[PDB]
Amino acid sequence: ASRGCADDAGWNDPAMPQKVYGNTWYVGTCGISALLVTSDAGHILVDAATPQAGPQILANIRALGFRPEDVRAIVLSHEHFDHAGSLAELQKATGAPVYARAPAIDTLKRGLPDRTDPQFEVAEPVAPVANIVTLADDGVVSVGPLALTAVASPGHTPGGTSWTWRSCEGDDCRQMVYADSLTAISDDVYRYSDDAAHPGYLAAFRNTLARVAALDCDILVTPHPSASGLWNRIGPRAAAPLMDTTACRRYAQGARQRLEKRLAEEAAA
Amino acid sequence: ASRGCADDAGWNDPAMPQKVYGNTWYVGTCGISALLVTSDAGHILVDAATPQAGPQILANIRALGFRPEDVRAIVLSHEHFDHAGSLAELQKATGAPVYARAPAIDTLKRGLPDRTDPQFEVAEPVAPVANIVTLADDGVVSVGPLALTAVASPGHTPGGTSWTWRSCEGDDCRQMVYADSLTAISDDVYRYSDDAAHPGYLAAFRNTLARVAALDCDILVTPHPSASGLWNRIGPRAAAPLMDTTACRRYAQGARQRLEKRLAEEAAA
Ligand SMILES: [Zn+2]
Ligand SMILES: [Zn+2]
Ligand SMILES: [Zn+2]
Ligand SMILES: [Zn+2]
Ligand SMILES: [Zn+2]
Ligand SMILES: [Zn+2]
Repeated sequence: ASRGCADDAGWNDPAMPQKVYGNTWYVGTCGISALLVTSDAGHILVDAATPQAGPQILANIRALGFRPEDVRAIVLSHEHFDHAGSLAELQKATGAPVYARAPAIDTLKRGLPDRTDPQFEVAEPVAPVANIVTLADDGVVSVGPLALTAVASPGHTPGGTSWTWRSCEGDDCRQMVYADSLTAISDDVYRYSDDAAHPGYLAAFRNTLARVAALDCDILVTPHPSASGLWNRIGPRAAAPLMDTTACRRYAQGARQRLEKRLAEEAAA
Repeated sequence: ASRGCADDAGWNDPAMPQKVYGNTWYVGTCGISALLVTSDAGHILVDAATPQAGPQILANIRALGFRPEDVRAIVLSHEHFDHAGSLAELQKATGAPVYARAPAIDTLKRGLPDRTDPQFEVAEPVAPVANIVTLADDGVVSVGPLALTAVASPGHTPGGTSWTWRSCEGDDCRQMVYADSLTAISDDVYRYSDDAAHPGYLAAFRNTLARVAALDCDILVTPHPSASGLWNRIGPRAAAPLMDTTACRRYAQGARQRLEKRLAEEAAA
């Protein structure tokens, strides 16, 4: 029997790919999520993990008996190197356009963010993405019978996006939520509380927390799987249920408390 | 132990009032639904059953320890005498406005429908409603923390409306759906297939079936409780689960099949 993943697992430590629910499959690493949403008309790939994880994600798609060339759309949580890192490599293997919101596009085109990113100074360089479709803030990415809806989730980054869709096992159909990172982390310089440096940014982070808290949410997954206890719910170490309709609420409420603690830290220093 | 209700129960046969889920309570009869949605800021009453059921609904509210005078809004599924029959009586006891969609207002004001109602010729007279608020087709009725959303559901009548809201037991919160009647029943004269007599009516009935099928639906209740198997899910005869996320879909699909059978009957006669 396999050991499964730790919650402190390296971003590049391999994970056994596997079904999450229905036609939603996990194809990331122990430390970083990536999902494959499948149909007989083509698939949607969710995220690209790190710049080092591209070959793992492709091997994982194949391990499940799907072909990367059948992916017709790639979507992104947020424009940090640990989620966007292998996008260009994945676009080459799949031929699929990458969908992102307007505030993420320059970063995806440069392969590096600008000062609007809380983590600007600690960014790692990644390959520019050649073909990006700018998606509206509640736009829908459609491939055959698949429909993934964007939920704008700025705060951890300007371009952050959560995603929601329905997956079914027979007639038991569940609202999947891939909620973006909500951690109020930064480089050594950035101050969430300095509104004059980025007017409205922190308010929009608060708005994001409220929006994510309100989603219809049967099964939550997050870009860092440990942020939603993923490995306590699927795989060899699972001991809590996969489905928990309170998960988005609790995720957002925990992130609010942590955001407020970040504000207190900034006040003190 | 009480016997509970039959599925063929008389519209006026009394039912023991009881909790459905959380702050949603059943206060109707064995044959006809009525619901009370409660808060410490006031309540919302859903439906009025028959012209004979008013005293039962008031006694049932009191049986649960709520005061009719604390109801701040009354909402309606549809303008037939078996659901709207005690509205005026209930408005007097509660002081609450009644909310209905535009196509139901004349009927509520007359106490009788016109030929737009498939069942026009078999209507029974009821008391006119004095104070009606015309509600927009996706409007929300708000009382304190309560929020009931209207889902326009024409077909069985022009004014038909389904209702949805959230009820919680602790942190386990469920999307309640009071889906309107979807039966393609009529008096002896009406023909759903005679579009020239009512242009677009049947198409809108089909649109309603699709809309109801698509609702997020954890617990379904219907104006005739047997149409959703209510008494197989709550009360003394319960043997199936209260929560079934497939219920709206199955309800609407069964109604589509029955609508199509009505069309075949009309073709044959
Ligand atoms: Zn990040
Ligand atoms: Zn990350
Ligand atoms: Zn749900
Ligand atoms: Zn009716
Ligand atoms: Zn009826
Ligand atoms: Zn649901």
